[PDB]
Amino acid sequence: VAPVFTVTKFDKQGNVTSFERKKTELYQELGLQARDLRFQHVMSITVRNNRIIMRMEYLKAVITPECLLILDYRNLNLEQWLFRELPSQLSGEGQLVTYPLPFEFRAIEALLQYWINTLQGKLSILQPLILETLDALVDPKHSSVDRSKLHILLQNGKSLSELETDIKIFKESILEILDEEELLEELCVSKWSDPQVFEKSSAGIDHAEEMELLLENYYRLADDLSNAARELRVLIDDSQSIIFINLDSHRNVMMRLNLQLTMGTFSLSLFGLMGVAFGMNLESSLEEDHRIFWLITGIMFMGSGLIWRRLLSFLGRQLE
Amino acid sequence: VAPVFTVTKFDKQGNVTSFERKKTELYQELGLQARDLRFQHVMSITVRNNRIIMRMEYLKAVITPECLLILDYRNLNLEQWLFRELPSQLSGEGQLVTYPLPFEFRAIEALLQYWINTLQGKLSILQPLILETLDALVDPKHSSVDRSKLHILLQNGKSLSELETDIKIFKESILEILDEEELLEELCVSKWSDPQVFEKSSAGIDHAEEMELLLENYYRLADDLSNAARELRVLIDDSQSIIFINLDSHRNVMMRLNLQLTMGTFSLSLFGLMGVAFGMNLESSLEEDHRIFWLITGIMFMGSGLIWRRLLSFLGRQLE
Amino acid sequence: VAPVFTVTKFDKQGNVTSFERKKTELYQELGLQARDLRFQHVMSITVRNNRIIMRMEYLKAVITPECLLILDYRNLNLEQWLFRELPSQLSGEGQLVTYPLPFEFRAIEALLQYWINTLQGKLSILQPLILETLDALVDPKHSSVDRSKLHILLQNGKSLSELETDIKIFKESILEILDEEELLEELCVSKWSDPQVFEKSSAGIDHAEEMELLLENYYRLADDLSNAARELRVLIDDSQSIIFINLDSHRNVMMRLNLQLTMGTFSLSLFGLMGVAFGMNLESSLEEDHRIFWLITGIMFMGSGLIWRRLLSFLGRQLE
Amino acid sequence: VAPVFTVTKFDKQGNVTSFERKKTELYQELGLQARDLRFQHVMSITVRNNRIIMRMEYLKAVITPECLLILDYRNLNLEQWLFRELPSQLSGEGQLVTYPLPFEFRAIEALLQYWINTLQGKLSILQPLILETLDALVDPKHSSVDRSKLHILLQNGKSLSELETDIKIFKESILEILDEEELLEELCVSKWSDPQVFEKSSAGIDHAEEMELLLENYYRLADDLSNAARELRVLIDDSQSIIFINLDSHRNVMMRLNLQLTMGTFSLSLFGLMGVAFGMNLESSLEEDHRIFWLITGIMFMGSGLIWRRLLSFLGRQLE
Amino acid sequence: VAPVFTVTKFDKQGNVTSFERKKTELYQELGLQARDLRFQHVMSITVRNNRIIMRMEYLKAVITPECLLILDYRNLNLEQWLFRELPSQLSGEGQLVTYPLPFEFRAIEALLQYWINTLQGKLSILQPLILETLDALVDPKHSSVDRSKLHILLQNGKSLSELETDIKIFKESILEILDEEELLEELCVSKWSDPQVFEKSSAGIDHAEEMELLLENYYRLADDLSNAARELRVLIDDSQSIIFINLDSHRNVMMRLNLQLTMGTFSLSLFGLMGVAFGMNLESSLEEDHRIFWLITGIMFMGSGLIWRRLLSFLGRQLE
Ligand SMILES: [Cl-]
Ligand SMILES: [Mg+2]
Ligand SMILES: [Mg+2]
Repeated sequence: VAPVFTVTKFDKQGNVTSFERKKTELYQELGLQARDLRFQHVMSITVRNNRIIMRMEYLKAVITPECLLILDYRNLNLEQWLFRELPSQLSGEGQLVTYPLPFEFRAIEALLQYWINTLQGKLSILQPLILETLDALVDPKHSSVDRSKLHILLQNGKSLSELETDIKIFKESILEILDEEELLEELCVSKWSDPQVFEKSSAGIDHAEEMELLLENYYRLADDLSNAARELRVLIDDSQSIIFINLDSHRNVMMRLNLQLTMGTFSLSLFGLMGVAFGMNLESSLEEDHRIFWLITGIMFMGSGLIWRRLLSFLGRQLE
Repeated sequence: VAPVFTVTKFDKQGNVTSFERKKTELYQELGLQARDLRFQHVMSITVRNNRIIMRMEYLKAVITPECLLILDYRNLNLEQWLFRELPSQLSGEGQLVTYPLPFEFRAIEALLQYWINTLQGKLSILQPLILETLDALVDPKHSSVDRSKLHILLQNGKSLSELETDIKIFKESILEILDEEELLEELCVSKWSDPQVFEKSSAGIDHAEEMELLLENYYRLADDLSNAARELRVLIDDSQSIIFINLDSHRNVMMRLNLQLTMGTFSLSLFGLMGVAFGMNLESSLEEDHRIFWLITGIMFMGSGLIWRRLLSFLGRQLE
Repeated sequence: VAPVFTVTKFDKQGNVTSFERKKTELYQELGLQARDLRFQHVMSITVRNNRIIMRMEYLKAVITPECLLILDYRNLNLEQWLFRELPSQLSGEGQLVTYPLPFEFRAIEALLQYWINTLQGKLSILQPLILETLDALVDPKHSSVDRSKLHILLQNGKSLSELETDIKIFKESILEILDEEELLEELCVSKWSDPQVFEKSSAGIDHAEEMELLLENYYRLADDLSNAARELRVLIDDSQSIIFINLDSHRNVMMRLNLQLTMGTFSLSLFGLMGVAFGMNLESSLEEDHRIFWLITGIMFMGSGLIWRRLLSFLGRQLE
Repeated sequence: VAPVFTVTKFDKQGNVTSFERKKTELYQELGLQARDLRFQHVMSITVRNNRIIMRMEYLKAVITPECLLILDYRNLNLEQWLFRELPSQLSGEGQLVTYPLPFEFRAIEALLQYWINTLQGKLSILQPLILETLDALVDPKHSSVDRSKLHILLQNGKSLSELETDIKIFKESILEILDEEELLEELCVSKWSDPQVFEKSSAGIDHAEEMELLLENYYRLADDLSNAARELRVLIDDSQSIIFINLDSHRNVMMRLNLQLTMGTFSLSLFGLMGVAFGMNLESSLEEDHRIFWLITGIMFMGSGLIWRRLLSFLGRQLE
Repeated sequence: VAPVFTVTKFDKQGNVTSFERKKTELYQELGLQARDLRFQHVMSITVRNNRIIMRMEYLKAVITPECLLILDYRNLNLEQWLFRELPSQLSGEGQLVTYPLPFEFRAIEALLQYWINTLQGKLSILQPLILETLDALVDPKHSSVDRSKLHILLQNGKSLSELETDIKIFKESILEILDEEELLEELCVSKWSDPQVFEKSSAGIDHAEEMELLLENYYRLADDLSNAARELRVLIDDSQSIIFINLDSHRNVMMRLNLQLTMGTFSLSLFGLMGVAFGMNLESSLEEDHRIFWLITGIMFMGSGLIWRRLLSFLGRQLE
């Protein structure tokens, strides 16, 4: 009934072993206290008892000089990534460029590379969708926008905000580690595991410098991702403003047409009032006259036209 | 008539005693001046005369190596929290992970844990309400939004702004304490109470390091809370923009329909003017003709239809 | 004709004396150059020739170990504050908590307390007015807002922006003083007036520490005021957005009702066109028939109703 | 054909001499390289080869212990300022407060004073215009705003943004100089011209301290100007929001009136349909009856009134 | 099949040679590892193994004391710039002002000058287009804006945002290099190539100081560019707000005219209802009277006019 961790252990030779271990047993094996493996923070990287404990959203990892541990890897679609890349990356000719460096360098490089790839994939999924939605929405020949595309844009904007928050947290953690040389020195766990051995093992190679360079590379990649996401958000805001202006302009055009038609209808009704008054079933002295009917019809139509033209001219003067 | 403090004292063994003490008596017992216990700031943490005086909104606490004091705990619903958790947390197997550390560590951990739990509970109450209100409001099939839900959203946004201010103050205080090592050293009140004893009592354990780790943990939790609240505010702003665009699009659609109907009415009235003119009670030469009535009716209807179609085509050309 | 200062001098014993002194005479008495008393900055605090020269908007003060000087105190409603509080605060049992400390501590504490009280009073005047104006404006049952209340809100927002600027300047000055220990040491003017005497006069009491604590207290109070003002501005912006959404929703509802009525009027006019055509004074073959009139009337009314219903259904389909 | 500088030289005694000098000759005389006098930056202050080279927009100056040089002073309306103030300020009883200090102090004080006066004059020109334009625009009794005043406000806002950029650059340059003591020491060009002489010439007076105080004074003045400009921009934004709300409220009121009139017209047309149907030239059985005409007229008018009242009540219910 | 670099090598004497080299061969020749030439960052400047590796968007360069290398220069329109300026700039009398300095100074100066010229050209292309588009759009005499110009403005705003991001990255990289003296010292690659030779070769000239001055110059140029771009964005936002206000004012004016015409039409229809009622084909007692027809017509017209005037007065009262 005790809580357990689903642990995937990658050895220094790339061998992978998956099992389940009691939390107390894991603490005893790793020489860590219970508070060290709480993983309470959304993303964090810490060095406790010469062990690199890190969490990035759903990825919880513990790096020791002997091996790497992935915790709570189930129901996250991580099996493909783990069993297809990590044996190759840690113990092969993969994209990792820190192979001659100790195991922790390869481990942290692989973890940061996977996380940066996940963020870049999220951005590369979001960008075309947002771009095409904005292009459809800011189309100047549409009187009104599509509301389903508006909802899609809202969902994509929420996803982009979440991605920006994730990238900002990544950058903040990496920069906080890079700022202090003490954290960089602590990150070299293999160096501090046997300081006497590494006093002569390091033949002029600085582990702290290599860690600083790797973290700087990943921080620069995260900064590029953040810049791209910020540009996307700015473009979204500009497109929203353009949509507002387009809708207002269409409303103004429709209102102008409606006002002109209202002027025409008002003139027609104004002279139809005279027509109806002459059409009442009341006795008058103009029934005997013959040209009176045609004269009234002609003056009604001509006056309606003239009043409509005068009202249009007045509208043009008012709108300058 | 002198002002008094309602003091709840938790001993190192977890015993709880509630009473009322004169302010001067409290100053004499704690070895503190009057200005130290003013609690004038909304949130503050200070170390005065080897005592940790802190306030977080309605929670005022004084931590000494011997015991903990809660001041002005009445009419705040704090009795349940106090008498149900603190005896267990300070002197039991609770969630506190600093039990082997001196009493002040457990005290500050419990206080910070309670405050972070209160903030997290406020956020977890606000988030579903705001989410459901926005989902109802940004529904694309609604011609107009619900104004009662708008008022609810406004109240929830005010509450969220207050929560963000509280989280920001928490983060600022914790970060200000963490920045200077002097404050961290001062926080270890038991260490400085008897420096001669603790010169040998601390068998290789660094109290300052433990305090730094605890404060870093709580600062990271507060940072996560602040990130979540900022994401909620950004989502609120995006939903407001989407609501604006939806309302404008609905207005444009309704205006287009009204303009088309106005065109139809204008054409109908234009030919009804001819109908009325022919319907006047004035003598003419066309009463004798038989087909004239049907011809006039037919040309009126056909011309009304043709003018309506031409006006619709003109509107389509104007709106592109 | 030479410029003069209206000087109110408060002695160390609380005695108050008001007079007018030539600027050159004041410079000679205070041992300060002309540039020191320019008071060109809206708010500043400086230590020149062992004298604390400060200005906060309309309050210009010079603090020396012997006494305090208030300059240009006329036509500012400051007489009540001066002659009712300062004799009591500097030489009595007032709210000042630095009485055993040298005179400059009491002086600067009284000045900062008065300024923070003025800012807090401005905020406590602005807050209820803004709150009630927003509550009236964001009322969901109002079709349109009250424009006089809008102007009142604009004036209150301008006042709140000015208050925020004042609080920000206060915080910036206090934080700039607190950042450098040299400024804090300079602030202890009585300590540096006779360093030989104060080498033994200070029996274990640190004047710099007391000054730092006092400035920290006032900075925290100013930070609380700034947080409250920022919350007020954020609430104002949110209320403005809610007002915009409410007005747009009311416009949409009115437009929908107008469109439905336009559909009804259009159908009525469409069948009134047939009515008028049958009502023309032209010969036809349907006058002999008896049921034709009732048939035409019935079909006109029924078709008007049916076309209105069909148009309403079309509008419902269009608006989804 | 070689490029030349129009140089105005002010001697230590205030004598002014205007001439034109070849760029190479100026470099040889001042002991400076070509890159030093490029003046490529909008505003900069630098110390090269014991010479203070500064540019502030159109004002290019080179300060040496012997004299001051103004370059490219033509076609800028600077002749009045130069020949009316600088001889008086550098060698008289002007507003300069650094007369006993070496010549470079007076020179830099005069230059910074002129630039701060120019910025303050720009702000004092912009502020009344913007204030009166906003007051005219936010008038609650105007149905629509004046568009010419809108264009004036746009131009003034662009000018205010340019002024804010200039003030920000001024503040940034002054603060960057003040941050590093090395730059402040370099600014004392007369001190470093003959260090052996000034080792004993400076009888207890610190040139670096005086330079720091002068730069702090001008930085505080620039900060006050920036605060005023930021307040003006915030007021402009608030006035724009108030204008938006006023226009929306006026639109809503007009729409409500139009909707009520549309209800009235719809009821009138609904009963005029019955009137027209009874007015058709078709045989019926109601011509014989005498009271039928008055009954129809009365029911038409009464029903029109009742339907209008019912529609108004329905609108009131809908708008709550 | 191995990846290759298209390398353009500029010798210290200005000779240019273009070829293609295997990546491994380039690493061997430059003494650099594979990770050094990844060019994964949008812009970066680094010093690896005494070589300055930099990338600025599409421009990838490697600076060694012997020569300069441009990588991946094809299909970028860079041939003109390379073969027309760089031989002249590096080995001639060009705009470079660091000719007596070692080769790396000239190389980095030329690269930074080209990049700053590219950014300035982009800004100088964007600014007139944006200015003219805004001037056309904010024209107060236009009832509605041009939507094609709106799309052009949106595209130009996206381009301006990209330019701002590029300038910000440039400034960040230059400032990060300038902040640390270690990076500035590393940048002097020729100095560290043969430290023994340059211990006496540098006859009182500080390479680090020259590098700092050059980087400061380019940072100031980039800051000016960023200020101009920010001013352009602020002007764009202000113009958008002015366009919104203009469209709202035009809508309000059109709505007022439509409401007045609706009042007129409503009065005309109200009295036409009486006209139609009197015009019904129903028997009455007023056919015998002679003046009744003219009386009805006169009262209808007069009442229509009076009701229209009263409605206009009511509208004026409502709108204040
Ligand atoms: Cl509208
Ligand atoms: Mg609108
Ligand atoms: Mg008739």
